[PDB]
Amino acid sequence: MDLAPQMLRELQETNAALQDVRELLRQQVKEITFLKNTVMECDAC
Amino acid sequence: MDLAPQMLRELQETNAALQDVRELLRQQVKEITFLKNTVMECDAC
Amino acid sequence: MDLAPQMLRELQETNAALQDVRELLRQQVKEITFLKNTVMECDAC
Amino acid sequence: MDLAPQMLRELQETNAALQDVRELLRQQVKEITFLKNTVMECDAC
Amino acid sequence: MDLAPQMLRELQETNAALQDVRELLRQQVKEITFLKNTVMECDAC
Ligand SMILES: CCCCCCCCCCCCCCCCCC(=O)O
Repeated sequence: MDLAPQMLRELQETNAALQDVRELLRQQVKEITFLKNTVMECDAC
Repeated sequence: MDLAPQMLRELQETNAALQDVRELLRQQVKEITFLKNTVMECDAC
Repeated sequence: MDLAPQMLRELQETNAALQDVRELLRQQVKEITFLKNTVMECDAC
Repeated sequence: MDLAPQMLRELQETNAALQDVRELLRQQVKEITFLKNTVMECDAC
Repeated sequence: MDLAPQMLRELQETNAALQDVRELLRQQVKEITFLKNTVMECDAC
């Protein structure tokens, strides 16, 4: 049978997961920047 | 026809890896978020 | 139905997503690098 | 088959790169978890 | 309009982008590891 439709589906699923990855990474950078600033203001340092 | 069978296989393996990457990132941001909270409550700071 | 047109759009979307992922990772490495150096010169250490 | 052979090779290269990204991320999570436990079990905090 | 040529270019771009991601990730793991060790040798803890 024709595997093109399934190939398109795999690509669509790839983009779905990749979009989730982008959102996670985006949040993570925010958490890391917050961690950085907090450490910068650590009196012990 | 064409290398459709082979290309599909590469796409499926890629999706499987991306899904794992997604879950790894998910867990990672969690750990970072915990680390962040632990530092915010660190009396040394 | 020729699916090439749709597949191409998926590939383009993938690259756009990756461009964002790369930019985010680039900024994240900079934050971590700064966090590293800050902890390195921490008084209480 | 036209550019099919070349496209398949790009896909294989992509899967190889992803495997490496996965292994790197798996190592990174372990370092973050250790870091998390370290700060969590810190005395000064 | 034959889209294969353009599809090949997108795939090659995905690999170029992924190589950049892998490069950034390996450097990031190094920075995170340095951070981990630095905290481990931090007297304050
Ligand atoms: C035609 C085939 C599809 C091509 C899609 C390629 C898959 C995209 C790979 C995405 C890799 C991103 C990994 C996350 C980056 C690491 C973030 C972190 O530091 O935690």
